[PDB]
Amino acid sequence: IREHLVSMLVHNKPGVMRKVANLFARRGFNISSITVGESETPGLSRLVIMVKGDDKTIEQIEKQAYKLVEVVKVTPIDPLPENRVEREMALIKVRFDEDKQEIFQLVEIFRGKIIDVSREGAIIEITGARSKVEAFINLLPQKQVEEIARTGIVAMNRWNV
Amino acid sequence: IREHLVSMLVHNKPGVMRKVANLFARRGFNISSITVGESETPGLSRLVIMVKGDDKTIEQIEKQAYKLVEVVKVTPIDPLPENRVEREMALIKVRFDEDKQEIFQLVEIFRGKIIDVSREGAIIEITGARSKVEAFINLLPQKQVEEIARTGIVAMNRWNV
Ligand SMILES: [Mg+2]
Ligand SMILES: [Mg+2]
Repeated sequence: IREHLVSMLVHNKPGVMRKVANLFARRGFNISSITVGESETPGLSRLVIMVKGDDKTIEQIEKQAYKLVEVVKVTPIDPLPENRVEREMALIKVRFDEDKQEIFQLVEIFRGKIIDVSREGAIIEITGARSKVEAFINLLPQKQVEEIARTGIVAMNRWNV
Repeated sequence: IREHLVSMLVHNKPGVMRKVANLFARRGFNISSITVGESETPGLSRLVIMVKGDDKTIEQIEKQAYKLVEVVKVTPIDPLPENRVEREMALIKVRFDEDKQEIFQLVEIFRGKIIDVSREGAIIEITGARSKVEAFINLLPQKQVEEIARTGIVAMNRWNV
């Protein structure tokens, strides 16, 4: 009923992602997005998970994650969009068809970056809220999009104001 | 012995990530990084995996992935760094300590973005090659880094030149 966001600090060693995927699958969790990479603490990874569910969802995930010994801190992200930041990044390969200029214009308007060009097309890098990224993707001529590689959402609570 | 990069298109439904994590764990694959999100084809996700291994590594992963019926295309990424693009994104929460100006300068030099500020600190968004992202993170006063949330690597082959 609402998408929820949770950040999670896990001891990083061989076999660990296998474990958290298992726990989430064999608990009936509807995961929409997952991000994973090094954290602020060397030796610990941070995962951001978005899960589609009800208001008991965050408690549930908390309770169940903590049963992996490797799960060392679970941090819910504020449900108020005003209280957090959310970002996604996409790499987009587009072929030109007499429209170099419309495409480059679009990249400029969205503050994207061209990171590869040939006579045939470009690769564009785009970062922003998920709805900026998607709005951008949808504005491209769909027959000309060759490839799209996307991260999930990274999110964090804002500084308290 | 070398890090290898592979892109992979998978049918996206409940239980799917569980499966590919299982196959990779119970095959002895040393996964350094994983990215996942929607692809250019609606209904299919694209995953980018980096795996530390020998020259048989890409074949192996190919052979073994294809045994999940949901794995629908495996694309190795060019091993020549000249032939591909690689990008990572990080969200970084930093506390100020009489050094607003050094920090903002640093963000400008790395073409990062300030996406949250208070009197206490900022959240910085940074995108680039993994060594630009890490060089940036290492340049911050380590006692002042509160939080770091990172995607893995997204990668793609360049247009043929
Ligand atoms: Mg514990
Ligand atoms: Mg098949």
